[PDB]
Amino acid sequence: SAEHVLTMLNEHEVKFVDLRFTDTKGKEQHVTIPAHQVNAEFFEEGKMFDGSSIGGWKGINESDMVLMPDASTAVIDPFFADSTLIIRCDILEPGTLQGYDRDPRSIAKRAEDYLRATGIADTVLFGPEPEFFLFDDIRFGASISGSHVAIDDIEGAWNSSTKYEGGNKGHRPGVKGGYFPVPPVDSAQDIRSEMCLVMEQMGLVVEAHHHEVATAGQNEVATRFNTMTKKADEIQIYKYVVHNVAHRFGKTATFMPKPMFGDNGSGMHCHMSLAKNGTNLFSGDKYAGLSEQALYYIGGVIKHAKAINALANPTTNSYKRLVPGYEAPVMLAYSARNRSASIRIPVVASPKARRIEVRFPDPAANPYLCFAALLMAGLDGIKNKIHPGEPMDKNLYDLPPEEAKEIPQVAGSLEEALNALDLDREFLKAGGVFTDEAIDAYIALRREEDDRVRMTPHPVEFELYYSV
Amino acid sequence: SAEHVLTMLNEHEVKFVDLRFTDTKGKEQHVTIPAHQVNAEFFEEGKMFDGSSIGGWKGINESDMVLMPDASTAVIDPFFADSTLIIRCDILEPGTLQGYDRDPRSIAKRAEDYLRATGIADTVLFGPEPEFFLFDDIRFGASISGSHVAIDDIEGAWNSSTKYEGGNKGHRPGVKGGYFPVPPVDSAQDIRSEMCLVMEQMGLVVEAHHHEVATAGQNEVATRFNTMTKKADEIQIYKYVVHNVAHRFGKTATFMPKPMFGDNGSGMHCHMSLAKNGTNLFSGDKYAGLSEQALYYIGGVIKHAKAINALANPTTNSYKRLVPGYEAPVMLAYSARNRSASIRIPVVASPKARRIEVRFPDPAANPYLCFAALLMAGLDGIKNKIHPGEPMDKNLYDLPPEEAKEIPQVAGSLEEALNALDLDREFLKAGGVFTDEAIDAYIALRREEDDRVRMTPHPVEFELYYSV
Amino acid sequence: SAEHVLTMLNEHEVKFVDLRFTDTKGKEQHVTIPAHQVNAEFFEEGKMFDGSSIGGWKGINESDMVLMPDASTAVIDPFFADSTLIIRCDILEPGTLQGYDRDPRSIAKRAEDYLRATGIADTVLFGPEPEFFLFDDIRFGASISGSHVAIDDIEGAWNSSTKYEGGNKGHRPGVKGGYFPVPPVDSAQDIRSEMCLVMEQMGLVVEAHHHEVATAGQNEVATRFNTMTKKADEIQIYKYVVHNVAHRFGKTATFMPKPMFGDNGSGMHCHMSLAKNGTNLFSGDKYAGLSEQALYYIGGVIKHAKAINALANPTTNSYKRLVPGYEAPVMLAYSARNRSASIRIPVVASPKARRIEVRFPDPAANPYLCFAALLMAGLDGIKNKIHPGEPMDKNLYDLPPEEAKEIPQVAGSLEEALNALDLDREFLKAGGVFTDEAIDAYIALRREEDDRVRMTPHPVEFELYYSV
Ligand SMILES: Nc1ncnc2c1ncn2[C@@H]1O[C@H](COP(=O)(O)OP(=O)(O)O)[C@@H](O)[C@H]1O
Ligand SMILES: Nc1ncnc2c1ncn2[C@@H]1O[C@H](COP(=O)(O)OP(=O)(O)O)[C@@H](O)[C@H]1O
Ligand SMILES: Nc1ncnc2c1ncn2[C@@H]1O[C@H](COP(=O)(O)OP(=O)(O)O)[C@@H](O)[C@H]1O
Ligand SMILES: CP(=O)(O)CC[C@H](N)C(=O)O
Ligand SMILES: CP(=O)(O)CC[C@H](N)C(=O)O
Ligand SMILES: CP(=O)(O)CC[C@H](N)C(=O)O
Ligand SMILES: [Mn+2]
Ligand SMILES: [Mn+2]
Ligand SMILES: [Mn+2]
Ligand SMILES: [Mn+2]
Ligand SMILES: [Mn+2]
Ligand SMILES: [Mn+2]
Repeated sequence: SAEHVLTMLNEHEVKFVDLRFTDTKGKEQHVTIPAHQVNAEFFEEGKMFDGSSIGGWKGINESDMVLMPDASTAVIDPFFADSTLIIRCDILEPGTLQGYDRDPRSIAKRAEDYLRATGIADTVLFGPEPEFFLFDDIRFGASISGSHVAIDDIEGAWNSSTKYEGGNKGHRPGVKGGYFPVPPVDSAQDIRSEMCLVMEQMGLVVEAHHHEVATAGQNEVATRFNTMTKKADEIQIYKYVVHNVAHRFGKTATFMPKPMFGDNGSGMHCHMSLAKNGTNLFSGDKYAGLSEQALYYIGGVIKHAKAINALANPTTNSYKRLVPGYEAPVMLAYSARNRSASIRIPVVASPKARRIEVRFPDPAANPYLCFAALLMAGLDGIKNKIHPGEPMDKNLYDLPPEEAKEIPQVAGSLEEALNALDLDREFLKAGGVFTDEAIDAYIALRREEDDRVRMTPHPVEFELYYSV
Repeated sequence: SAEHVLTMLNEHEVKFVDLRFTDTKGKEQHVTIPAHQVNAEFFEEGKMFDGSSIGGWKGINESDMVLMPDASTAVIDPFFADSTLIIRCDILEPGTLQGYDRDPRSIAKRAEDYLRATGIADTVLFGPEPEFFLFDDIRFGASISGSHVAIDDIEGAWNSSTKYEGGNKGHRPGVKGGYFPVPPVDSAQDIRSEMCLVMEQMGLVVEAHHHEVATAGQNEVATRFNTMTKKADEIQIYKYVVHNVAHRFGKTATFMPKPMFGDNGSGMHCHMSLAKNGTNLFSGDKYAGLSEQALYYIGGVIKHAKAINALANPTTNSYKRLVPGYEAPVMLAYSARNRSASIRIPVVASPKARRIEVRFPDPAANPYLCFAALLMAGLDGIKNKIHPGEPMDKNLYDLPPEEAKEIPQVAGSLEEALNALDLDREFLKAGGVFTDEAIDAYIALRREEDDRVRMTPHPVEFELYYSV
Repeated sequence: SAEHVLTMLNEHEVKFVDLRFTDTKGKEQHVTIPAHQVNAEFFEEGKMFDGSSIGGWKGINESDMVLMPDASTAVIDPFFADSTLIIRCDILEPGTLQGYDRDPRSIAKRAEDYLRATGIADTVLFGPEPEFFLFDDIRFGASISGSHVAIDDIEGAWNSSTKYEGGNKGHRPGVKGGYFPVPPVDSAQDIRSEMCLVMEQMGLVVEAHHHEVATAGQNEVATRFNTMTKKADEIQIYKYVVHNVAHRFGKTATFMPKPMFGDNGSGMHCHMSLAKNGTNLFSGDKYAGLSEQALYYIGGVIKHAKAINALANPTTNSYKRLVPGYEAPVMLAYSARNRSASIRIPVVASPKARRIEVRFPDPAANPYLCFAALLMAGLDGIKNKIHPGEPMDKNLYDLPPEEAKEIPQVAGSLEEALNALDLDREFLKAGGVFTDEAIDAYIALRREEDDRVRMTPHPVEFELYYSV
């Protein structure tokens, strides 16, 4: 929308333009330009900027990259005081201009191209269910003499005892209590509803909202699926709207996977299906109404799971969630019934809506990278006709070791997930989607994060070992 | 009102739709959907959702159920910020679609069907008097090192001594003092009146309101009776309006049966009568203007009392109320005079208003389940011509052991009430209204709640036993 | 000393007898008996007691074991108010009476027997350097809403800024500053000297004491070596004296491996050598004055390292220490020079003192188990002539990846060390020293400890991931 955008500036008396793009870890970045700085060439050649002080784009020598505006992504920021227009950008290589090896958005697009290229399908569909928490106060820190973390929300079950300024009104969700109680137990209708209204104003399509299992404000807003790349965009918008609406209500939102222990962690399940000329390639006559195609996808996903983990579970914390008992599946199996399975097959009337849901991904995942990895492992399962085996229609979390069931499982730690992506990197490099250093850079970043957690004493260690 | 609802969306520029239904324990649940998500098929096939993380619907394998909107139940939420429409839903079995075994609302409907089926009558009438308290502050908790509870209201008699920011204005209801003093002793006219206005706006019909016996804000709002199922609906609305209006006035409401000790507990008396073609089957020429029919109903209720208790007194706390001296009857007898009797026969001019009042039910009861149990025990008393014996026209609470009167009485504890429902489950399974696992599931839930109270040391035990 | 002990009761007007023994994790346990309860048979048949409520001896059915006093171990407790005599006991199987499979002390003795049995040598020598810290205040905890740890000592470098009641006297050890400054920088001469005096009074032989590298009171007391089993005894006494003298000085001691981060962790290096008829089998004409024998020992130790880790590094915290830069070697190599090597060969004048020092063990290790594992891996290296390869005389911590040196290294985590001991369990079962369930029980215990740390969110995760 080069043209569309120009009209849109006059239509909203736009004063600024916010250029946004996404870094390797997944954090959305931005830069502001006065509306007058937006002209003809701005669209065809973008603007100059130094990526050097960005995570893993480093190159305090060569990485002077280009921000390439995407006329289609334009939309007003609903939080900023002065009328500003947001425009998602792509990171292009200077001069060459075809797309940075490390730009996650470019990588996602590359993967979408390769899909049409292998002729397997013409569009990928993603529908993620990104969960989160809403707190009132969050404090933490680490120093040589100690470390800590403190969470607090009005909904926190621990506050049943707490004294309040104007009295304790006591209607709080108990542990795992947070599912669907009517207000006042659910302090957040009005909040979620805003996030919804806003998200829609920003282009997303809201299917629904509701409180979620855990005490202390766990909530979820369900949004309608979309083409893989546009969806990862929407995810960033989602998080923004969430983070900010929360902020504006004097709350603080977090998409971290396992903030509290002992309370059903926040996760981002991934619904997928492939299409070709308006037809859903995932419907057929095999298990649950699935096509042959889908099962190969499943086989791929299951094969490359640990590697995919590194993208869809990029945090040490991610692994604190992936445990039995909290609606977090670790078992690399599929089923329409059994919910101990990380891949669940939604049962549904028509064939138009047949698909798969890969439940192990969490919020912290870089949408673009995570989605691509899912897609590429799916394609590899198809090309190589990888059979997913038989569906799990047995028992839930720890009924299994009756024959000590050791069926495939997601990565146990982050080091694992990483090292796996190191080795099993082949399916990602296909179609030149992922490049080696793009992948080696990511591994490096996460490796240093993992170091911190692995090296800093944990409070519990004192509980367990001080009196040793 | 499939049609009606659509018009109602445009009429109120409705932005959202709140789907509400009721869980096993009785807690109303909800989920929000954008108004645009409401279409043609939404009404005929409902929406999909996982019940797994709900009390006793568990089935982390098969329980992927359907929310079936009931076009008639539609009404605006008066508390939500963005214009939203509420719609009560039924929980249907996927595919089969005729009604979940454990959906309390389905069970209530089943029981109403069975009434017309036995041809005994064509409609059941329920008129409950649900009492409650309004506090300013409520705190409590239990940990290994102790436990506690602290209540506080501006009306609390204990505050006669308390120092206040702008001075203590001292007009408080004494113990059992809270009946009908004119303000300012009664700090709640304006509050109750709101609850009334609102309740009416939400479809209920208010007959009256007044403060109630106990100090510390006990209050009651009397609402007009209705067909058994529609009434249990109204109860949920009632509680909502109460809970929320209270909240909005900086108060906190509780429908728990016995919050404080030493002060006439909150209860939900149940007025009932059966009808057939506009005629009141409960009027006749026997005791107090009653029909033969009514007395068989009474006999049934009295026979199945302990089992009914499990539904109409689902809490350990419920049994802290059922004691002499606080207008809580334990004696399983009937009378128009003596108010020591749990069933009281309201005396009234015409025959059009003849009925019975079963006083032992409390607030905590799942309306649907509780009502059904009452109805089914009534029907069983009729089919089997169970005679209620002679009316109690003697003395009140402890004049009786003169011949150590041991006439039938309501369950002494919860374990009892439960175990009773276990055994005497037959009259409930009639007409396939209650199913075994529906009943076995309920018992299980309550059994774990009872465990907690039974296993956690009580403060009083220290008072009584520490120096042992 | 059945006889000796009796005289010793009259000699000190002993009032009580403290029976002590050691649990699986390594924690010394005790039970008190009046001196009069000590008689003739007490020595030959011990006393009865239930082990059931002890870590991994569980058996709430069969584990009613015997405490078998060891007349030799008798010595007065210097801290107890009433004159009491301590007596180390062995845990024997009831009736059979030859020694519990899980009694770590029995296991240590078994291993010493097997040494003389293989005729390889007649006595094993252990000289451990167990380091520790002395704080003034230690607080920590974990709950659903958070977790934390707080360390504090008068020596803590962080206190340079801290305000004190009678003024801040500011002579504190900086980070890694804590090595040998003269008081007042070293607030602990008098303290260590007491621990020394006491330790000696309790039978140990003190070679020396000194402050140690880390700020916040890290200290060490060097004690003279002894026969493997008697030494692990002395370790327990050591820790006791330390823990208690500290306590009595208003301090609090901890032998946990890595309390603080950023400051040279506390470790327990293990000097070893074998003997036969007063001759030191570890001296020869090979590297550094070593015998052939020693190098096979080294080879064994290096081969079984990861398994040995599970015994000599039983804590998740243990692995927070095993990192470059803090005098904690991870490299499974030997050298007399290079101190990047986990096995260091002390250079020394005579042959009488030739030996090896395995530096990776830490304090938290169960002396008995840890020592045995070291010994058994040493013996296996000898029987199977396992060559230790060439000594490391190269560069320190990260000069190596020049050819990305991947020489053998100690376990990276605890799960690893455990799983390793699972598999490589063979050399331990030799001579029936370690039994399968003895080993399977240990693994189980530690597995649940590891679970806690692995499952509880770490403060740093918030620092790193909250704003994700
Ligand atoms: N191919 C597809 N056809 C239809 N819906 C899809 C498809 N691929 C993904 N979806 C997504 O399914 C998700 C929504 O439903 P949700 O109620 O949150 O399910 P769950 O019960 O698993 O949490 C949306 O993101 C929806 O758009
Ligand atoms: N069949 C019936 N005919 C008339 N009123 C009925 C019938 N069944 C139930 N009722 C109910 O009696 C209740 C109201 O009166 P209330 O003043 O609160 O009495 P009480 O003095 O026992 O607290 C209402 O719920 C009313 O609608
Ligand atoms: N066979 C042996 N002959 C002599 N000393 C030995 C032998 N085996 C172990 N040792 C022990 O070496 C340890 C002491 O010295 P230390 O000064 O703490 O050394 P480091 O500089 O490595 O910390 C003691 O525990 C000592 O008794
Ligand atoms: C589908 P659901 O709502 O039961 C929850 C998933 C869980 N929050 C997660 O951590 O994945
Ligand atoms: C009819 P009423 O107003 O005298 C009171 C009943 C009593 N609150 C309850 O616990 O049942
Ligand atoms: C021999 P040294 O005094 O230099 C120290 C060893 C170190 N504290 C550890 O963690 O082993
Ligand atoms: Mn969810
Ligand atoms: Mn889902
Ligand atoms: Mn009343
Ligand atoms: Mn009444
Ligand atoms: Mn040292
Ligand atoms: Mn040393």
